[PDB]
Amino acid sequence: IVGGYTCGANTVPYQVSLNSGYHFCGGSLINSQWVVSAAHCYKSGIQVRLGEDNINVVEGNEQFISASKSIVHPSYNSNTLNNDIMLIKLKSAASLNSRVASISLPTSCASAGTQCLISGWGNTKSSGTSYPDVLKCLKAPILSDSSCKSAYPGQITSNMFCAGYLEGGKDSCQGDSGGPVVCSGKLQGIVSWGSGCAQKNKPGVYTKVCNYVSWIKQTIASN
Ligand SMILES: COC(=O)C[C@H](CCc1ccc(C(=N)N)cc1)c1cccc(C(=N)N)c1
Repeated sequence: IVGGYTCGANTVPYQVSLNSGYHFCGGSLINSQWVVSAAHCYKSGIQVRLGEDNINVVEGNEQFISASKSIVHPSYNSNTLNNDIMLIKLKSAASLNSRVASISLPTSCASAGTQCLISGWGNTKSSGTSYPDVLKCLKAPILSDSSCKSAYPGQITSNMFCAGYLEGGKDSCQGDSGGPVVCSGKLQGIVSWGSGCAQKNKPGVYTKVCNYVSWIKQTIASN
């Protein structure tokens, strides 16, 4: 997260870190046994880490649970990043409390101008590199699809939205991938892609979760 603030330990209780020996992507706990992330975060040997603040220090609230299966969206295209979404089932159900809670799926899509909270442990610089140990947060509005398409000619599909600031300076980044965009108490987006980070006229592009709610509900009902 470039240009954000320190969340505060366990203030974003649905945030997960995906670990394969190290943090490589974020994710969102949507129920006691399922996490949503970006399909571009797929790999084997994922351990889901819940209840994290400092991902390098065991501080007491963590639950480390291995994934039993992962399901990449049937129509995911890695070249265009269309349908960039994936479900991960936990080997055991998490224990849900105040510090570890699920986030609700949307009943409807969010409108341009809606304020959102994006979080993750990704890079905090646009040109340089510096990875935080603790969780970073950013409030950012959903942009109009017109401005989104103007910024990224020929690249924005119906399964994508932009959020952030056209002036730059504030954005998600590498390492934040797969993580939550929560608006109005609902998971509306997944950190997906962008040109660089926090560059002028290049906002963050996010998987449009409201388009996938049926697929998500149907998949977890049979798996
Ligand atoms: C699918 O992945 C991507 O699009 C990658 C890309 C980051 C590439 C990058 C890597 C390192 C650095 C740096 N060290 N300063 C900067 C940019 C990316 C990933 C997630 C969000 C955003 C976003 N703009 N919201 C951008």
